Amino acid sequence: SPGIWQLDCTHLEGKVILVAVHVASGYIEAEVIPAETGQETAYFLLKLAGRWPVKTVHTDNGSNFTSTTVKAACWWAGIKQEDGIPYNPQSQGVIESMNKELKKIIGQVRDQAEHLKTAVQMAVFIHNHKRKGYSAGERIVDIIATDIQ
Amino acid sequence: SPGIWQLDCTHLEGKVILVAVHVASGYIEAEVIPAETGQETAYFLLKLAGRWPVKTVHTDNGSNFTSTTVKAACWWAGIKQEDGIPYNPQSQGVIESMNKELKKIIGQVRDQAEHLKTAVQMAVFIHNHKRKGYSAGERIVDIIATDIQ
Ligand SMILES: C=CCN(Cc1ccccc1C(=O)N[C@@H](CCC)c1ccc(OC)cc1)Cc1ccc2c(c1C(=O)O)OCO2
Ligand SMILES: C=CCN(Cc1ccccc1C(=O)N[C@@H](CCC)c1ccc(OC)cc1)Cc1ccc2c(c1C(=O)O)OCO2
Repeated sequence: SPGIWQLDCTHLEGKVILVAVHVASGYIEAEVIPAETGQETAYFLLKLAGRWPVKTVHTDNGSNFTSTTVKAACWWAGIKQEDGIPYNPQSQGVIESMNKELKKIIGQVRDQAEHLKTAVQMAVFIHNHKRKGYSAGERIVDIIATDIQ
Repeated sequence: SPGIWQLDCTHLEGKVILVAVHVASGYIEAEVIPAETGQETAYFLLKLAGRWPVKTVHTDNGSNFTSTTVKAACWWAGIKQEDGIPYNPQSQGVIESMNKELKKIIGQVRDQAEHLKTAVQMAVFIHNHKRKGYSAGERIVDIIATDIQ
């Protein structure tokens, strides 16, 4: 549970926003890329796993599950690469709702920056700090610290 | 102290590696940019503060301390922007040593990727996971979890 993350790819402004969600907390990291490719997804997972103890990643689609470059990055970084089949049907709903909430936040900040990437990092900040009471950033630290002890 | 980070800029391959160090743990995040500017440093701090609870940042030089774009990002993200004067002289030394260790790790991995940015994220991963017994990634989670509770 503490080490499981889900990839999610959504689109805005003709660009792709790649998101990693820590499933147990709802904490996210995200980036804007011009298109989803294996190399961009592999680089994103390398960043993520140097920053949090990523044990398992559920990939977002079959092309990133198949990609040799993504499998190579997961080898390099010690991540178990898994498919992202929603065996629990509640799961695609949770992801869908997250994409809608993120796009809502992006719209609320959009005029505060020229570049979409800046708006997306403002939305990551607001999402991770929102108290639901604990925020997702607090939840992820508590879960992982509890795992370490 | 759980919320204090130090900026650090080092150079390699004619490019700039911008590093944020969580001072109490030694955990780092880093990126490669073509040159240090206010806009790049501001964007880097916006990413960092969406991911960890960044209360104070000691800037790496006077140009980033003066920059109104950097001050604006620190406003946006709730960070107190401070100078980085090494009132404790041991601080100079610790940062210098870290830059030498990072460059050493980058050389150990450099042939495993074409682009310097990939080598620098491999180095961030090795640095944060190295046990010296706890790693810096474990220390930062413990410190922040202790602070939440
Ligand atoms: C002079 C800087 C260039 N722009 C100017 C701008 C252009 C259009 C609209 C608003 C603004 C504006 O000044 N907004 C303020 C917030 C106002 C409430 C703001 C300040 C610092 C900040 O730092 C992260 C983010 C936002 C901001 C910017 C900075 C760094 C970046 C960017 C961008 C970008 O515009 O996307 O892209 C990647 O690195
Ligand atoms: C076909 C992919 C392009 N290259 C090929 C390459 C070129 C030169 C030398 C080695 C290799 C090589 O295959 N290395 C393996 C490890 C071998 C032990 C590797 C695999 C996945 C990985 O994912 C993060 C990192 C490394 C890797 C790469 C991927 C994604 C990126 C990159 C780069 C880059 O080369 O910098 O830049 C930004 O996004």
